[PDB]
Amino acid sequence: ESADLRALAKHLYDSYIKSFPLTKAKARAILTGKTDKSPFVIYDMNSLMMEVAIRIFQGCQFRSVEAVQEITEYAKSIPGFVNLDLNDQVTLLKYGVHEIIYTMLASLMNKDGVLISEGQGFMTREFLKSLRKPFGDFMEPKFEFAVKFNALELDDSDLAIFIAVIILSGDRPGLLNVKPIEDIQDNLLQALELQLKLNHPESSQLFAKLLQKMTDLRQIVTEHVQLLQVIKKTETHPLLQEIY
Amino acid sequence: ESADLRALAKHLYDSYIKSFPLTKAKARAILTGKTTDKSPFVIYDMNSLMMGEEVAIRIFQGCQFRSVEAVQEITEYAKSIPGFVNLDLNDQVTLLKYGVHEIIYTMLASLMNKDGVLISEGQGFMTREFLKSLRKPFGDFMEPKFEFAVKFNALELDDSDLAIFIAVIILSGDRPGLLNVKPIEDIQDNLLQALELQLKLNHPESSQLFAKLLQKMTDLRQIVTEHVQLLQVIKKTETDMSLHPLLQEIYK
Ligand SMILES: CCCCCCOc1ccc(C(=O)N[C@H](C(=O)O)C(C)C)cc1
Repeated sequence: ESADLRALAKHLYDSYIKSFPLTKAKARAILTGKTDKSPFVIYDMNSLMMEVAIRIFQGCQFRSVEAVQEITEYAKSIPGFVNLDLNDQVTLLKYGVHEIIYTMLASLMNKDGVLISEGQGFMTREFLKSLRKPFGDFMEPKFEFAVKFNALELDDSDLAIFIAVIILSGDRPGLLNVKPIEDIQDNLLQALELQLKLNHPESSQLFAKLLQKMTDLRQIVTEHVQLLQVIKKTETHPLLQEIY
Repeated sequence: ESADLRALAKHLYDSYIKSFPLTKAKARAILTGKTTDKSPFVIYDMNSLMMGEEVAIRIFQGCQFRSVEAVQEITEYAKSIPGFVNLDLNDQVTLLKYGVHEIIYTMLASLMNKDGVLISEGQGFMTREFLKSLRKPFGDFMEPKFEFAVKFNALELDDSDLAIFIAVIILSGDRPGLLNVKPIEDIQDNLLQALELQLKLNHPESSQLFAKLLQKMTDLRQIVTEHVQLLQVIKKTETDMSLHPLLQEIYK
């Protein structure tokens, strides 16, 4: 029934808006859209100031922890999610949040850099590439993914449903009851397909193209966690370890 | 029009049957009760292994050979995909380089069940437990392929579905280093329309099978990525082990 599918779409859109402060629509206005208060631009060490690589890294960590809580709130609004086994809800968020972070990060990126701090700042791609060894390879693969992903020209109403699809995967390790998860994801996939078909009537197979982006996305996450483990041999703040 | 898409699907199934000597139909026939006109000989230990005729490397070289053959069969198939041989020659190479192992592991699932895998064009059957028990790191080689295959075969796809899916894999366009992405995209969009119709027609009760199948491309990518890491280990522990130049060229 096309009626519960669009009820589902609107529901997810509304809660996406509620949960995530900076929407793609707003970010685009600030980015390549040329809006009311341009972002402060960080393009070098001097602009940054107004111990670099580490403090940038730690700032990204702070932001990612905030993002985990926004994503968590959003997840609990996906119909059926809270009714799942509690351990499974934890497992889904645990393995899903990285994929979602980089997906949503794309909304704040163009080929030349990324919005930071509620959209108040813009950090250039080239500046990020110029960071001391380990740290300069951090964001580059995320930029490469973002350019490809942004070529799809999704809006927030599309992204809301896609994010929900990622969360309800089914193949996360250690899941206790895979069936209701895949049943919910089947429904979200139906709602996503219909959404892209209505929202983007002239973009053939947009649904298929979007699902294929998950392949690059998961590689990116795998490579990132690999990198994350290498900085445990670079610099090796009490209660702070624990927070992160 | 739906009709053009059916004709494309028929052409691809046809080319598939002509390119790949052991179909899923035949493999499932061998694996199940079924056709007991050609029951396979089963390899589950060393002694049965020599009846069928180091132990771990010999099997690995046997498997390298099957890889180089599979690259040929896949290349012959790729040529049948409408538009493929018209592409920039460099992009033909790139598509094959990145597509070949994702296809090999897709098709390998057709030859597997939870218990083992068909070998030697279906004349033999090698146990999953036997493979797992191989020395060193050779025992870790096939196990994630089995894990994928038991999940992949739960989609209950047949050869007519697989023919189009395998073409979609080849014509990716998010492949690294492609010169002209647009014509590749146009071909894949046709192939995807063809695949979506095929699944809706062949599996009308199977909800969102199309999406579920596309999601499996994530599993394939991860299998390849892990398999490459395992090979880098093998070549450094066994300095006397030889990898085929074709395969070396595919890997980076
Ligand atoms: C497309 C036809 C599929 C034939 C299936 C062959 O079964 C295989 C299963 C595994 C492998 C495999 O991992 N080969 C490796 C590779 O090519 O990197 C190594 C052994 C050469 C090769 C073949």
